[PDB]
Amino acid sequence: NSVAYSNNSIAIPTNFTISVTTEILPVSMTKTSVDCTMYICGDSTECSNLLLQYGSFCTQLNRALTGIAVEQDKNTQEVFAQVKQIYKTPPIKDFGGFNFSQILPDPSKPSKRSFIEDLLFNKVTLADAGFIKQYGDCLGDIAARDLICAQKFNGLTVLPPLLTDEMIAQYTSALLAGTITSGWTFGAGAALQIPFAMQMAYRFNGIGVTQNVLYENQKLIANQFNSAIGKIQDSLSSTASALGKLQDVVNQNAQALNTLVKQLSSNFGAISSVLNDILSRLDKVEAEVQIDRLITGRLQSLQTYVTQQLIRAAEIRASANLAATKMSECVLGQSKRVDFCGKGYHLMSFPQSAPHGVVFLHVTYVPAQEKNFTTAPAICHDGKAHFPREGVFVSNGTHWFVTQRNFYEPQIITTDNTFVSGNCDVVIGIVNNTVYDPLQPEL
Amino acid sequence: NSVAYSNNSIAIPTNFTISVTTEILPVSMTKTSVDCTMYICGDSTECSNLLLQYGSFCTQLNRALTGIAVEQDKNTQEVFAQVKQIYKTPPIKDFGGFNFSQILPDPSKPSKRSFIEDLLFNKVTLADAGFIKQYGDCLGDIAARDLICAQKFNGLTVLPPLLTDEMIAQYTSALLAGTITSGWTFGAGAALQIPFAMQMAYRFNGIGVTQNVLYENQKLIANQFNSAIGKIQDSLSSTASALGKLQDVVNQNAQALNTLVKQLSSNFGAISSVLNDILSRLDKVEAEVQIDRLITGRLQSLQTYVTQQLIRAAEIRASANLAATKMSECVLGQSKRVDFCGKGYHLMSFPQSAPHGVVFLHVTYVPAQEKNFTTAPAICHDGKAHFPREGVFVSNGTHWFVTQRNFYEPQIITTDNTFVSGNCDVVIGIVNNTVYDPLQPEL
Amino acid sequence: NSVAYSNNSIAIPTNFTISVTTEILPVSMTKTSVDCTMYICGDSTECSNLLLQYGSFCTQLNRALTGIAVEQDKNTQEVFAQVKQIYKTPPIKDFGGFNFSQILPDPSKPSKRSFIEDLLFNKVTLADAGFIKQYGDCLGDIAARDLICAQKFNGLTVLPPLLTDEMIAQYTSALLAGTITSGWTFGAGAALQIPFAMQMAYRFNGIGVTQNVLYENQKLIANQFNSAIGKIQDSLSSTASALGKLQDVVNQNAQALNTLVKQLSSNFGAISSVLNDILSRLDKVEAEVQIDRLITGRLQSLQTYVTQQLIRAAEIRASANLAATKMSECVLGQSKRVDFCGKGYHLMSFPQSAPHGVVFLHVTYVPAQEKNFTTAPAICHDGKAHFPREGVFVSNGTHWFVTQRNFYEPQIITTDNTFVSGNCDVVIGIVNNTVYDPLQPEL
Ligand SMILES: *[C@@H]1O[C@H](CO)[C@@H](O)[C@H](O)[C@H]1NC(C)=O
Ligand SMILES: *[C@@H]1O[C@H](CO)[C@@H](O)[C@H](O)[C@H]1NC(C)=O
Ligand SMILES: *[C@@H]1O[C@H](CO)[C@@H](O)[C@H](O)[C@H]1NC(C)=O
Ligand SMILES: *[C@@H]1O[C@H](CO)[C@@H](O)[C@H](O)[C@H]1NC(C)=O
Ligand SMILES: *[C@@H]1O[C@H](CO)[C@@H](O)[C@H](O)[C@H]1NC(C)=O
Ligand SMILES: *[C@@H]1O[C@H](CO)[C@@H](O)[C@H](O)[C@H]1NC(C)=O
Ligand SMILES: *[C@@H]1O[C@H](CO)[C@@H](O)[C@H](O)[C@H]1NC(C)=O
Ligand SMILES: *[C@@H]1O[C@H](CO)[C@@H](O)[C@H](O)[C@H]1NC(C)=O
Ligand SMILES: *[C@@H]1O[C@H](CO)[C@@H](O)[C@H](O)[C@H]1NC(C)=O
Ligand SMILES: *[C@@H]1O[C@H](CO)[C@@H](O)[C@H](O)[C@H]1NC(C)=O
Ligand SMILES: *[C@@H]1O[C@H](CO)[C@@H](O)[C@H](O)[C@H]1NC(C)=O
Ligand SMILES: *[C@@H]1O[C@H](CO)[C@@H](O)[C@H](O)[C@H]1NC(C)=O
Ligand SMILES: *[C@@H]1O[C@H](CO)[C@@H](O)[C@H](O)[C@H]1NC(C)=O
Ligand SMILES: *[C@@H]1O[C@H](CO)[C@@H](O)[C@H](O)[C@H]1NC(C)=O
Ligand SMILES: *[C@@H]1O[C@H](CO)[C@@H](O)[C@H](O)[C@H]1NC(C)=O
Ligand SMILES: *[C@@H]1O[C@H](CO)[C@@H](O)[C@H](O)[C@H]1NC(C)=O
Ligand SMILES: *[C@@H]1O[C@H](CO)[C@@H](O)[C@H](O)[C@H]1NC(C)=O
Ligand SMILES: *[C@@H]1O[C@H](CO)[C@@H](O)[C@H](O)[C@H]1NC(C)=O
Repeated sequence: NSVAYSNNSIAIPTNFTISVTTEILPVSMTKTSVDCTMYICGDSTECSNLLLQYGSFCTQLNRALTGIAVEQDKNTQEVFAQVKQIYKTPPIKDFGGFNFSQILPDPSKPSKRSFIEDLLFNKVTLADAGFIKQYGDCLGDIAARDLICAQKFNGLTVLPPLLTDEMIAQYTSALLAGTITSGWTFGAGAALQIPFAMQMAYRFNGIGVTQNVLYENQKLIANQFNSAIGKIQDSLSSTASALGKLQDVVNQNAQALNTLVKQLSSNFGAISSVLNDILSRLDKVEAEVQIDRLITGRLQSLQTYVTQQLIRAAEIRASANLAATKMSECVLGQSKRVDFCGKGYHLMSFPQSAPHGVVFLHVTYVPAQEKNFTTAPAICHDGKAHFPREGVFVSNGTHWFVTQRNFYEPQIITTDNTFVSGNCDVVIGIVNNTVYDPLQPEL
Repeated sequence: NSVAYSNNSIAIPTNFTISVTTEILPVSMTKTSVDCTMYICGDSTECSNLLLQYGSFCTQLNRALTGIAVEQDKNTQEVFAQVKQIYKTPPIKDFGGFNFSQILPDPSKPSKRSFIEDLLFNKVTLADAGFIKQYGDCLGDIAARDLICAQKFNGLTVLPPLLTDEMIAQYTSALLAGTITSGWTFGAGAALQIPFAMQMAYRFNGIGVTQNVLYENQKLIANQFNSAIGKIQDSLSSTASALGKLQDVVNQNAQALNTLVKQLSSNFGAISSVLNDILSRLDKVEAEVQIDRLITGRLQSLQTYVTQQLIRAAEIRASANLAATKMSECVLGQSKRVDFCGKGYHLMSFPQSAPHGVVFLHVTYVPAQEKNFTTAPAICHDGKAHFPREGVFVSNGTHWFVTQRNFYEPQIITTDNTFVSGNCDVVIGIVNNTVYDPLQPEL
Repeated sequence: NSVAYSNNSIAIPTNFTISVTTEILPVSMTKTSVDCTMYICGDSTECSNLLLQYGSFCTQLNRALTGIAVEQDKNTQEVFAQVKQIYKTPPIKDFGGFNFSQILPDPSKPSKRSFIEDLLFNKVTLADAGFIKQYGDCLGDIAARDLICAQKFNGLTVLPPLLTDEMIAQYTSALLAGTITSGWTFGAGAALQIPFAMQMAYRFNGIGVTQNVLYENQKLIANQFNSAIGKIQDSLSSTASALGKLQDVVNQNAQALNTLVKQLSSNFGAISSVLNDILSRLDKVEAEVQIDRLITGRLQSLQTYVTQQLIRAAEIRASANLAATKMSECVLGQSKRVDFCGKGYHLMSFPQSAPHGVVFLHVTYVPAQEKNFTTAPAICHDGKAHFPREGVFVSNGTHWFVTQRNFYEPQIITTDNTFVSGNCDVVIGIVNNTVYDPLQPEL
């Protein structure tokens, strides 16, 4: 506000020089297209395959670059469909049909008491009726010690049936003596044959008791052998049956184990195949995500490029409007605007064609020599502050004149050159001068 | 079209007032940079690590914000490479080397017929030659019942060798009687010794047949014992061999089962490790995708911000062009345009520097009091419709004058103030007036 | 440069025609909002659920479309949080507690030497004392061949106790003869009883040796039976113990196998559940990535649409500024610009309201008939090259005049109509003419 009355210097030209100026204004823009495939993906196959799933955004970008507005609507052309091509998992069978059999888990608690008394079947054979060590040592080699040292039993008298040479000789001699005395004696002289019959009966009783002992021993051996053979047969049959049952159980367990091994191999193969497929899918997904990240980054870069191109197109349309108005105001007319039809005061302009632009040949005159003059916003001649019309107030140091800003022509301040505006109070900046008015035409 | 002759009121100013106006026009813009790391990721490490894979789009955004165009080319700087750091799967071994052995699967069908006839080896011993219950009950205690009740055989006569006291006494008495009668009789009186020899021979035959029976029984027992012992030895050896084979089979199966358990533990550990790695990778991928979604959203927001900044830069360049033309038309000249160098009719302007802008001090005069006047597009003075040049037609109610739109100065309609245009037929809006032309200069 | 003096033709109008022109200039824009949910997702639920994770970018887009700048700050509203809702893996138990027992793995190497000598326990019974085939064939049916063919032993004489009818008859006859001769002879006539006692003693010795052989055979059978029964009992007990131990081992192995099968089923079920969950998560991630790709593409399309809308808003603001300056220069004043307030030289303009725009009714006069004239940049009248001010130099073929570019009025070239500029050397294009200056006012 205070700079209004600061009597700033105004440059008023004095001389001019004709100058020719050439100006180029862009009107149209070269049609720029964008190939998103080559921009986002540089000679990459998987990149293009993944970009094919991003949609038809490149078509919208190209239509926006050509000058066609992008439509705002719903998804009547793009579908988020899925096919679910996932494979079915191989059947991992359950291990429930494997029943390993035992031998005697719980057979109603039989508890069979065998009680094999095979050791108790021993033959404790009874001895003989004697005459084994007593008679054998008492007789010796003397036949006279046969009758006087004859062994006996608990209620009988026994003698061994083994005779000797001297024994039978003495027996024959006694028999002959008895037979001789029987034919010559009437009393008891024939008693010599009594000991013969006595020892004969004793040997008979000995043979009988030995035969009885042997028969009892044979009966004992027979019954003991029968019982032992029966028990051995029973034990062997039971052992064979138990061994057969155990062998059947072992064979069943072995078959079940073979089947289990086969099913286990099948299940492990299925699990391995599933794991391999899962790992392949994981690797594919990781690679696809790592590619999509860079795809998104390059899409942001391409969107920035498209924004730049659209802003450039808008600026070129503005420059085309400027070229049209410059044509209308410089070629079809003489503009009074300063530094519009070139640089200076316009005289005449000529248009020239150009690729994507218009060339203007501006013929104007520039101020050769300029002089600074002290100016004021208004003067005051006894009130009624006057401001200049079609020109500015110019002072050379002592006098004030009115002239236009293009050329210096000092003219006296008259009423026909200025306009009154109120009084000299509101107008900031007041100088006192005299407004003459001759109005005297000559000739 | 019909509004042309609607005699619309035009505001013609009458008085003016000097006014000073200040205008600020932006020329340059403060250099704005974008830090994508801090904008997309607010103090987040994994966000920045994932953004590092999106590429160098931030460089292109900053270059676009600085005024450098984004290049449209292929991918000569970004590669979609991969290293495939996936680990190798632990070997899940197959269960094919486990062959559980059986005992007798198919040994060419031996079918060994044992036929153990151990029960048939019983000793059915034959009885004696009698004299066990018949002779024992017939004899009793009377020696006279020995010869008259003597038992016999099928073709012989047998007697037990067991004698008695009265029996041997009677035998001795008969022998003595026979020996006595032999020495006194010449005929058959010596027949008393016949029954003695008869019973002696009978006892001898009895001893012989008992010895034969015992010998046959001993032979039977011997052969039966030999056969039974042979069969028992065979059965025991076969049972021991079968038990040893079964024990070897069980031991082999147990070793195979231990090996199977070890291999099964190894395979399950490998599968568990693979599953843990797969789960970790899945969690990582899910987290990365969830982060990348918000990263893409914030990238869209940042792209919108960059678009706004670029449009603001374009508008500021347009405002700089406007400031340049305003400088040229207001400071270097006095513009005749209304409300361009401020607000009103321009007199003088002064430039002032400012940060990122130019300040203009416009000195102009605004219309103080305005008056509405009825105007017409053209008049008609006996044909040859006249339209005003350097001014408009203004009527105060009865008379029509010519004046400029900035100040009210009624002037008479003359030929030097108007221009003829055809006739009064095509021009829409026709009023009849008189175009005077004194052309009389005084003094 | 060379086209300046090319005497190009300038079109100077001669007649005019009043024309009314209507112009529409957009000022404001209809408030456009963007619904990202319906644009990116067309009637899709999972698409909207996934877009909800992209953030509040739609709010920023709408605020930018409304005219509010997008803020550039850190992430004080969006968090990249995670909850880690991953399930815990079912415990895959290890197979370490399964200890399959053997029978005799390494029991300090007992190596028990059984050495069952059951075959060596045979009864090789000794024969009798003869008289089985020799005496039986030598005796026959003649009692006389009994004493003369009597068998003997190695040191004794034995005879079988089996007599015959003729044998006992001859014995009785010899005994009777001896008893008769004993009573009538004094010498050795009683020797007839010697062979009787001899054969009696021989039969006694035979019975004795047969009894001894039978007793020895019974002792042999007894000891052999005892030893064989002991060995058989030992073997049976050992076999039963080994069979019981093997049965216990088989039962333990079967129980361990059942437990192993149960644990294996549990582990396989756990692995199957884990694999199913992993497959479900993989399918979900794949579908989500395939949706996010198209979401990103449509987001790029929407960003392009927003950029277009913002550029249109900027252009509409520029058109509003143009409408304001056209209002100020055509309605509030008469502009001297050609083809600015319509098409032609402006006379008066009238404003009319319109939805989102201002309608201008421009009243102007267009050049009816135009004539081409040869123009020059400057003339030369004895040096001091003159260029026209407020008009251009126009020649009709022989004479040069000064006139304005809007109407054809030939005026004589005077000093008050031209300006001197240096000399006729620098000014490109020089023509020689005469600059008159009458300055003679009449009347
Ligand atoms: C006004 O005039 C004074 C007197 O010489 C001078 O000092 C001052 O600089 C002038 N103001 C301008 C040129 O703005
Ligand atoms: C095996 O079979 C037996 C009888 O056939 C039955 O009692 C048992 O429950 C079964 N065990 C299994 C695991 O099927
Ligand atoms: C007029 O004033 C300007 C203001 O800086 C100055 O640059 C110029 O040299 C001055 N001209 C003369 C002739 O003094
Ligand atoms: C200013 O112009 C007047 C008018 O011609 C003249 O008399 C005077 O000498 C000039 N110079 C000064 C310093 O006043
Ligand atoms: C306003 O204009 C009228 C027109 O004649 C004039 O008489 C009057 O003095 C003016 N007033 C001011 C304050 O300029
Ligand atoms: C102009 O004249 C008035 C009237 O006397 C006076 O008040 C004022 O100070 C004068 N101004 C100048 C600059 O001489
Ligand atoms: C034209 O003049 C008539 C007569 O008073 C008036 O009613 C009408 O409003 C005028 N038309 C305008 C001012 O546009
Ligand atoms: C086991 O071995 C036997 C003979 O050694 C053979 O016949 C059989 O096919 C084998 N079984 C397996 C499953 O290898
Ligand atoms: C001139 O006409 C305009 C049109 O609305 C009106 O606003 C204004 O008040 C009028 N002025 C006079 C002095 O009648
Ligand atoms: C209009 O102007 C004329 C010309 O001076 C004048 O005679 C007349 O009184 C004014 N007013 C009317 C209503 O005509
Ligand atoms: C066209 O201009 C010529 C120039 O003298 C004039 O004679 C003629 O009447 C004009 N015609 C029209 C229709 O304005
Ligand atoms: C002007 O005069 C002509 C010639 O008689 C006549 O036809 C026309 O109606 C008049 N117009 C007016 C507005 O008086
Ligand atoms: C200049 O005048 C010559 C002479 O007729 C003519 O051939 C040439 O075309 C003119 N140059 C123009 C019209 O630019
Ligand atoms: C099984 O147990 C035995 C003794 O109880 C031991 O020596 C052996 O190492 C064990 N084996 C396993 C695999 O635990
Ligand atoms: C004036 O020159 C232009 C330039 O091509 C031409 O189109 C037009 O017809 C010419 N007019 C006359 C009247 O020769
Ligand atoms: C050109 O204008 C002059 C000046 O009136 C005139 O004498 C002449 O006949 C016109 N035509 C030519 C061809 O000079
Ligand atoms: C510059 O202007 C002065 C002002 O009188 C004049 O005398 C001189 O001749 C001019 N010089 C040129 C080269 O125009
Ligand atoms: C103009 O006159 C000068 C002075 O004699 C002469 O040198 C020049 O050639 C003339 N130019 C023309 C176009 O006649």
